[PDB]
Amino acid sequence: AIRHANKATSSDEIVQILEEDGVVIVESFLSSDLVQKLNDELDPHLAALYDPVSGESAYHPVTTKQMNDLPARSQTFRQDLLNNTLIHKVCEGFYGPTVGDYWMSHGGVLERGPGTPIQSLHRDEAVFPAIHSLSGSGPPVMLHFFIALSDFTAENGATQFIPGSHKWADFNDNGTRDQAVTAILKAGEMVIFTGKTVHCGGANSTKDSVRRALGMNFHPWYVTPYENFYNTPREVVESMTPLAQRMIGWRTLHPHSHSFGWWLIRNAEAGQALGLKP
Amino acid sequence: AIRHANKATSSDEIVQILEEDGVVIVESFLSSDLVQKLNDELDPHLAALYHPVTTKQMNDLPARSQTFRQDLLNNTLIHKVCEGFYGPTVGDYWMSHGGVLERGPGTPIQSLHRDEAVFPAIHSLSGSGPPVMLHFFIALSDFTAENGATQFIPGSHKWADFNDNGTRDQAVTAILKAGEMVIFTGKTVHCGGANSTKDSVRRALGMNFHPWYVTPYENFYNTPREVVESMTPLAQRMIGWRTLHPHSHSFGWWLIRNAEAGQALGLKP
Ligand SMILES: [Fe+3]
Ligand SMILES: [Fe+3]
Repeated sequence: AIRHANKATSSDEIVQILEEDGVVIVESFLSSDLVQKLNDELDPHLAALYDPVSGESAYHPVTTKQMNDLPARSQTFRQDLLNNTLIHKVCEGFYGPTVGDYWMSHGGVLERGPGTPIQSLHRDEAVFPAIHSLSGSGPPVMLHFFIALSDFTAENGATQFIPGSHKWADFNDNGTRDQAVTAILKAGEMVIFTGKTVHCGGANSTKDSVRRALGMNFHPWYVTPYENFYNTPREVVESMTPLAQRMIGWRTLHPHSHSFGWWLIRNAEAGQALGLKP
Repeated sequence: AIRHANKATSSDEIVQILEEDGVVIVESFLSSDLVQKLNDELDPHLAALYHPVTTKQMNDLPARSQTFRQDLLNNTLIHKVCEGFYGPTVGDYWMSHGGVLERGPGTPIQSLHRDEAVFPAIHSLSGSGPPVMLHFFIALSDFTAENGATQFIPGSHKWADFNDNGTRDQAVTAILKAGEMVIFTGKTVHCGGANSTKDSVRRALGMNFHPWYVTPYENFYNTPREVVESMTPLAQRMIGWRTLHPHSHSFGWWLIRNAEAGQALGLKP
């Protein structure tokens, strides 16, 4: 009951489906070559965090991996995803008039292989109780772009959603499990959802298949990003476009409310104060 | 100067350069992907290592890095060079020390020193001494004269009096890209450079090998058994978990009850 219908569809209708249902499925979002390039850049970094041989150390049953600080690690994430026209058109439409500017809070590759337990139904914006307590009347905060780096089946745990749960008057009700619809995704096939939408990841019943995803969680300008990107090497930041630099917090935000800017250095543009080109 | 040699140069020729000069440079000995795997595996444990300090280390690598456990400890070129360096009378060898070295801005220049100085009985024999230390110095980052690339004095390994450490103008800098290696003897005069640059850390991976009869500096018995059992028997011998087979005492050395030690401690034959 999640409408995909997102190839010839305009983004304004994508924003409309996001407003009505709280979740939308974008078909054919990433080219299969883009998925292969992303998986190739991402594999070494993941393999180097998780050594299969371990002398107990932390622990052996590894049903789950995930990784962030993507801009330092992946060029294709650095350029293609952070500058993607559809992500930004949907971001501008979702935040709308009163917000104005936005930046990325969290960019992560998530992997759950065989034996992964099913998740509880929840809302990510529960991490901000002052916003969460307003329930469905609250302002837009989190926007989540979930790219499928592998097939997304009900059998390896396709993520489930409850459409319309972003409008509920009481967010202490996370709904029930018979209200959840699974999101089947094949190649790039992104799914977009709000931080107010009830959802849960599925169980990986398979003995053999690993679910892999790339989550891009965006914030309005006034909400603190989860990730700090200042240890990113300066040459990597200087290779990025100013839009992508603003996404990772190296440029000032421009809310229309406070038109003169936010996240400034001596009331001046920040990245320019620390060596980036104007 | 120092002689670069790789690609079509066979390890027999690198051993010959090592005998004549005491130092040699193997170009692009590690692939950039291998350097990337090494830096990724080493960065988290370098960050957790404990006035800002400019000198930084790590050892007990086999417990810490898979790429060192498998690729580096089993590298064919290093073992060919080891067999050629110790030669017939020795027979067997093992690694004494495996370390990551990090020196960034503010690193003072080092004195010319000859590492085998830690062994007065061998060091007193000067250039007539037996081969003891073999140092494989892999570049995990660029080595520039700007960031303090190590300097060497070619031929200083065969001098008749090791109380003479030479002087600074006899030293040749070893310029390396990431992944390039420099091999040198424990009898060769050398010194690290000063890193004047305010923004750049120089990082290296040194593997110091010994003949079978010289005690390794590193003790690897606290290494968890699961990583040791994941290693090849050659790599296990490199870290002291298997007995050596010197040509001198062919029955074996470093045994448990006159039997092979690794089998004696629960390892597979
Ligand atoms: Fe969630
Ligand atoms: Fe030295």
